[PDB]
Amino acid sequence: TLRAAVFDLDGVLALPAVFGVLGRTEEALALPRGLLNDAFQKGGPEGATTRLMKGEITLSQWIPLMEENCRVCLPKNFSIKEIFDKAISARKINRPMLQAALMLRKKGFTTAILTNTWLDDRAERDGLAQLMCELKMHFDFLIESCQVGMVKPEPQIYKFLLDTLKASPSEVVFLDDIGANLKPARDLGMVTILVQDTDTALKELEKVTGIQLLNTPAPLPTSCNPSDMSHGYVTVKPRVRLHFVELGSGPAVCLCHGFPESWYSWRYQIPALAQAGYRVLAMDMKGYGESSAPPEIEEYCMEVLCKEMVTFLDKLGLSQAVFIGHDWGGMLVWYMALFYPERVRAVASLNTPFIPANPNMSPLESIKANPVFDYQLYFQEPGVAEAELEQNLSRTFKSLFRASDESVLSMHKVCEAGGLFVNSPEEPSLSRMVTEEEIQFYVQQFKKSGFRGPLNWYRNMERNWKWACKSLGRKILIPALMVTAEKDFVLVPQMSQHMEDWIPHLKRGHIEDCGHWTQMDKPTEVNQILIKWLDSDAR
Amino acid sequence: TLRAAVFDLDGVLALPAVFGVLGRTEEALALPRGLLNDAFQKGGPEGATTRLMKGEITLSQWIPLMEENCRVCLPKNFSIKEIFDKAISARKINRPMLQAALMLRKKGFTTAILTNTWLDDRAERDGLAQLMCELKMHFDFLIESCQVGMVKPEPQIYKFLLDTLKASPSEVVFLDDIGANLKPARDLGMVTILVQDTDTALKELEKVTGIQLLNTPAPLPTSCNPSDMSHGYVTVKPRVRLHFVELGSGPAVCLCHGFPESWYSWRYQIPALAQAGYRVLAMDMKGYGESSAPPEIEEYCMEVLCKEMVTFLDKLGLSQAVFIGHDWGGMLVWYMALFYPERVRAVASLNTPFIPANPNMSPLESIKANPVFDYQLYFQEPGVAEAELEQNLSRTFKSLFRASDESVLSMHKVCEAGGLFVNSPEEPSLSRMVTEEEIQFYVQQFKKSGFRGPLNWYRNMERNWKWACKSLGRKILIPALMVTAEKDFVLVPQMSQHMEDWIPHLKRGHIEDCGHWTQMDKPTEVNQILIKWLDSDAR
Ligand SMILES: Cc1ccc2nc(N)sc2c1
Ligand SMILES: Cc1ccc2nc(N)sc2c1
Repeated sequence: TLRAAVFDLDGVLALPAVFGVLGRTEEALALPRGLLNDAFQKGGPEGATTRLMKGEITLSQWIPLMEENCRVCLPKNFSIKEIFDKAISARKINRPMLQAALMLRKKGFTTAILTNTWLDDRAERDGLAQLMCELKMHFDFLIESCQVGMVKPEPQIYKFLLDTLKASPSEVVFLDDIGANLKPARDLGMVTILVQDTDTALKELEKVTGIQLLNTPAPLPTSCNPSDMSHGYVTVKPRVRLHFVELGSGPAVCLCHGFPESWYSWRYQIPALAQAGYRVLAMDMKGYGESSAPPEIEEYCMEVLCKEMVTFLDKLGLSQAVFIGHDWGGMLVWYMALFYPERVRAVASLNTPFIPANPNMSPLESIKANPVFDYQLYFQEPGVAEAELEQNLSRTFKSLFRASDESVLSMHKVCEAGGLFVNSPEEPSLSRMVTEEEIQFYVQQFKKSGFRGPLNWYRNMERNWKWACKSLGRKILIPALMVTAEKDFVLVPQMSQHMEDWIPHLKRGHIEDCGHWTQMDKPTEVNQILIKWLDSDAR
Repeated sequence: TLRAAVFDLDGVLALPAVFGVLGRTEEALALPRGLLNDAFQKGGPEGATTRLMKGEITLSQWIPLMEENCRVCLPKNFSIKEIFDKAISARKINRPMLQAALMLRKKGFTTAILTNTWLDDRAERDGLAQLMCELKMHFDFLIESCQVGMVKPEPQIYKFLLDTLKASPSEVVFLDDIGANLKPARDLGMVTILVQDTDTALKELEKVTGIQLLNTPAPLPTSCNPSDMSHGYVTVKPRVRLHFVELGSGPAVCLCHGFPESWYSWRYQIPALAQAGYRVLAMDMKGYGESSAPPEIEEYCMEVLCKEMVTFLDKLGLSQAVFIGHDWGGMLVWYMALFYPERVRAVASLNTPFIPANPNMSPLESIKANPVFDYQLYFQEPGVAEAELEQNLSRTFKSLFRASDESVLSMHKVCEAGGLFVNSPEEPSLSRMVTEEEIQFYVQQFKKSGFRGPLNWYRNMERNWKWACKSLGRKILIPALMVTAEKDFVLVPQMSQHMEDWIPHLKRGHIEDCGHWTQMDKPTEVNQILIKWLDSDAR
């Protein structure tokens, strides 16, 4: 039975192939047929191309050698450099091929990329570096000819492949677009697939593995494995350290989760935003995960939380970041925009609207007026909600993290009922949004500090109201995005209806059939909305 | 006696002032004198400018209000927006004023910036954000009118200042360029300085504090306080985690220290390179500080160290970084350029030359041929150098870290003498390069793993030679910088003489009167050379 799948890069995981560029160049320049593809393979195993592929020489050293092999006289302005630059640049990931490799790995397969490639020292080498970065992360192994000093079709590279896989040949599927490179794998006893068009190749792959790879439902975006992330720690004041996970390069994007969450609530956004060209900083907010959790209520007022986030930027040497928040994180991000506009490149909130403080009413009065905000009154008394939320962590997270159609907690008459989970099962079912392993990650994070620091975010109503009143004459004039979720029955879309009075240039996003837990309920759509907005408004 | 110094921003720590822009605009546009400066101060304490300065409104809301106050009819293409944008943009740090504030703080003074400023939401706000970032880091406090809701000359802001300083008025020097804003500080009993030209202001400051501030020797670049840095951690494989310190935004610059050092050996470079527009990642190399230190010799061969640095980039989501190394770090960086050019944006080495492996001689033979490399033979036997280096850490670092004229260790006949420190004092004097506190930082770092992992870097001669021989047909064609140190008697400048044969486009730097410990011996010159090279060759 098959347990490993091997993919070539050129013409398999990445399209169009280079062989399908030299042929097109010959045609465009009306040169004799196969001239360029012959100069490319001249000298065979002893030629300049084999030396390049084995890592003996770099791509920039290979360019003049390819020109000599090319020397029916060639045109006036010919450049092997220009042809190869354009070819490499045009080559993109073959998304359905990658999707099939992802599915096989998800089902227990060991996956690998085996490729005849070069050491790229061209001034434009970053393009290919980025491509390989994106692809390699999805595979157990990447075997490059220039790094191993062996090339396909040499029999040694196939034995090297089997040794790295720790598998017998009959346990391996080998996909390649070059018949000659497929030949040694077959002779060894491996299942082989000659890749011409992707669809046929995947039909052959589905037939041999017995796993559905074609016509499959839309896959979820790439997630995060906590142990594979870069973890950052900044002391913002003597007893307060902030933890964050960091991925990517480009403009800084600071992700701020809500209650009772984690940096991990952004797991589907972190790889997507980094791939989109941003440096993502996903915070554990004060009171959570690996960040400090002081017990004092006042340590969690918006004024102090915002000051600490400014100190966080100061210590990392960041003059600005784009701030994206959800729930309490969304509230924080609007206040960062109002009090520290110079430090905020742009601001986006998921679910949480911007509603100016009412100076003519106490915040307690305003919360009491809306039945859906009853849970916030239940959270007021120190110790009550901590005891209910800390009693059984697995039950807490399984009851909370549910999609709109999954018997979501009721939040009216929480005080009258005497708790959030009083009418909830002791062993709730697992939501379609989360795996048991994801629930256990939140359980392990909350074992450190519990719910005191997180609940304290709700315990500064009067303090936050007095601070917010200082901003009543201001408008938000920096780039801003409000994302509403149709089925969030607490942070309803309608609550955001007057935002343009205070944020005149506001841009919007709206997600249908989306509950409170936006990032994990609808990850693909969140990613689409945020990336589109970042690329147009945040640079 | 004075113990606190307070500085204004506009016209004191930053020049030219905005008052010295509205006057110049009037003159350039032939408008009546004081017209613009009158429209700017219209309504006095009740006017639009006071509201802006107290934080009631933002700068973008203030622009139309300033235009109404401006409304001898004004020209056709007038813009308050364009005038203020250009004014803010032209304003730069007043370096001798900053240098005096730095000296007072170094001598025990509490320093603060007290400024009438605004909430900047202009599309160009980052310029001012960057300026404030750079300035604020050097002071104990930053008091901004728009954040405190109080302005100079109101008496409340001065009482607020004294409260934040925790000092009596007679203990405070207050420097301001506006006579009216100086008046309330004087009436309170503070020493005041009316700042017109910097030199006169500093003569007055020197006279009142009794500290030399003018005509002082060239100051050292800003250093790092370990507890104020962002600390990052990446697991590169099951038992190996790499620690790094991170500062700044822009292209990634990876700093790789030598033996027996730390990320802290780059303390003078980290703030300078981040300020220059780069994202600095200063590593604790494998075997050091907070990075993992496995005991096996093979874990420290160049092939594995380089593979781990590629994994480090992969996990951080970086397609490339510029790699800058010193000593063993310099050796690593040349091999990163040779084996992973696609991942190396540019490469620079301090002291360590690039010398291709000799396939016709064993590396032991080559090291034996040069008397200055004797210490490397002494480092071969596992346990011998560990015992001598670990016996007294303070003695180890004080004996090693010395400038060229400070009885530097002799490195010939180390084996014959039976150790590095056999002819060295038990209590060496402190080098001019280091403070006792800096020595104690290295002592504390080396208490975790000792010298086994670090010494193992020298213990892979044959392994590194076999790997390097695979690269003999290659050239380094990516941007490269070689920095030589005149007085490094081991890694002599002459050893780099043939580098252009293998790196034809090589750029150079040379530092006179510089020993082996380049970064701390000559920090200002290292910073100048690296920043100039980064800005021209690394983008
Ligand atoms: C804190 C919070 C807010 C909204 C919400 N909506 C749910 N269905 S559970 C829940 C929890
Ligand atoms: C490891 C090493 C290399 C050069 C050197 N030069 C000195 N003066 S101490 C020292 C130590």
